[PDB]
Amino acid sequence: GSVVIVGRVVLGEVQVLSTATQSFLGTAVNGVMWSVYHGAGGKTISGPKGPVNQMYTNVDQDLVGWPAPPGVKSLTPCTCGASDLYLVTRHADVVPVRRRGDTRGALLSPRPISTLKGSSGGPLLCPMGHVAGLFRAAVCTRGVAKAVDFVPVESLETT
Ligand SMILES: CC(C)(C)[C@@H]1NC(=O)O[C@@H]2CCC[C@H]2OC/C=C/C(F)(F)c2nc3ccccc3nc2O[C@@H]2C[C@@H](C(=O)N[C@]3(C(=O)NS(=O)(=O)C4(C)CC4)C[C@H]3C(F)F)N(C2)C1=O
Ligand SMILES: [Zn+2]
Repeated sequence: GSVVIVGRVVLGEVQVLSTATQSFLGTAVNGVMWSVYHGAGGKTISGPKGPVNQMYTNVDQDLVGWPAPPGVKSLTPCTCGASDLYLVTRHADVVPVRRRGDTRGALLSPRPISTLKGSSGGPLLCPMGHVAGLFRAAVCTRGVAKAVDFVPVESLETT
């Protein structure tokens, strides 16, 4: 009934989040751990200090957020306007992406969908290591990922 922190990806650190049936990622920005609604639902984030309710919940945008747990450092938002980005997966893979719009990025080389599965909520990073977006969905054809869809970092604000 809650989301648990089961691991992390060391870049800053991306959180590996899991429910009873699904595992995905969480990215802390502006004091908030952001993730995807299709993974966490409206569930709380659990831990030794007790469950903590989501402070942001947007079903339409597939975006949820909790107050950053103690110790979860926030990543710096990208302000350099880069279009050459890097998707960080739950396996610590860093996949180059060319931004082609406000929420879309093309992959330089198609990757099987199985290799991106479970990395929703992970960050897209600019060449400076700053978070430009948050992995939400993949453009899939013949089971091969050719592009990604992400929540822009600008939408990851407190209010
Ligand atoms: C074909 C496909 C790849 C399955 C699918 N593509 C797709 O739909 O592309 C279209 C065209 C371009 C953008 C997108 O427009 C529709 C928007 C979908 C959405 F994302 F906004 C979304 N909003 C929701 C809001 C509320 C409740 C449920 C929602 N469900 C959604 O979408 C669903 C979920 C999302 C997903 O699987 N994301 C990833 C992932 O890893 N998840 S996960 O960790 O393993 C896991 C399931 C444990 C949590 C990162 C991609 C990985 F697999 F590469 N989906 C389906 C897809 O990506
Ligand atoms: Zn940047």
